[PDB]
Amino acid sequence: IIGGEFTTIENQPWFAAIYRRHRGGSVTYVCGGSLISPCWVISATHCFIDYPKKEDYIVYLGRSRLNSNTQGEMKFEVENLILHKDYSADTLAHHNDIALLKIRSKEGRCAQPSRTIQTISLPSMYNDPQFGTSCEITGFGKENSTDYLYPEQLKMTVVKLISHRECQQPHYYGSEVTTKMLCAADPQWKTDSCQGDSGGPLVCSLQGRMTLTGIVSWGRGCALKDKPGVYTRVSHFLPWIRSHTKE
Ligand SMILES: *C(=O)[C@H](CCCNC(=N)N)NC(=O)[C@H](C)NC(=O)[C@@H](CO)NC(=O)OCC(C)C
Repeated sequence: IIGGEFTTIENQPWFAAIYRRHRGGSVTYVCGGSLISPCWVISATHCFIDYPKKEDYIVYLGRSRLNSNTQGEMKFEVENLILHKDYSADTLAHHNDIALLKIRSKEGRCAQPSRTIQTISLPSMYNDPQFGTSCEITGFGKENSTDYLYPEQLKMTVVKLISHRECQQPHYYGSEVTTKMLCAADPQWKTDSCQGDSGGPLVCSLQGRMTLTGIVSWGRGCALKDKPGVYTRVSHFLPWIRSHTKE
C-alpha cells in the first residue's frame, strides 16, 4: 500500500495472509485474501497460477504482522485451491482474476470467529456502490515502487471508485478495462495498492453494510497519475462463487 496508514487486524478482521512454503524452510508472502465464510477465503488467480499445488500454501487469519506472531492468530492448510478456468493475462489486463481457497486447520476445523477473525459480506447480484464512493484497501504490499521489501505491519488506505466511462478514457486504460473490472484511485494520486497487495480486499460501505466489492488485481505501476488500481468486480462473479463453494 502506497501511502495510507498502519492498521491492526482488529480493524480488518476478514483479512487473510497467504504464504507459500519452499524447498527447505523458507516461507514467503504471496498475496492477501478475504474470509467470506468460516471455510472459504477469496483471492486472485494470478497469485497461484504458476504454482497450483494446494499443499505449498499456508493461510493465516488474525495476523497483523508479516513475519511475527499476533495473539489470537490461526494457521490453516489449503484443502482445495479453486482457480478460474477463464483466467488470462494480456499486456496490462488480467481477466477473471479470482480464486477460492478452502481452508482447514490441522485438526480439520474451519475458522472460529473472534475479535480478530470475522467474515466479510458478499455483494448482491449486480449491485455496486455509486461511482465516487470511498472504499478501503488493505495489505502487506510495497509502500513505495522502488522498495523490494514489504512492510512488517499491515497497512490500509482509502480510494474512490472511478466510473467505467472514465477508466476507459485513452489516457487511462482504454478498452483494456472491462465491465468485470472496477477502477479505484486517490483523487490526488497519492495512495494506491501495489505489488504485494494482490488478492486483497477492496471494501465498500454498501447501504450501511461492509461489503467485499473488489479484489486487488492489477494496474500500470503504483499511484501513477491517470492510472487507477484495477480490481476484480466481485458482484459479477456471484454465480461462479456459489457454484464452487457448495460441495
Ligand atoms: C499484485 O500482484 C499486483 C497488484 C498491483 C496493483 N497496482 C495498482 N493498484 N496500481 N498485481 C500485479 O502485479 C499484476 C499481476 N500485474 C500488474 O499489475 C502489471 C501488469 O498490469 N503492472 C505492472 O505495473 O507491473 C510491472 C511490475 C512493477 C514489474
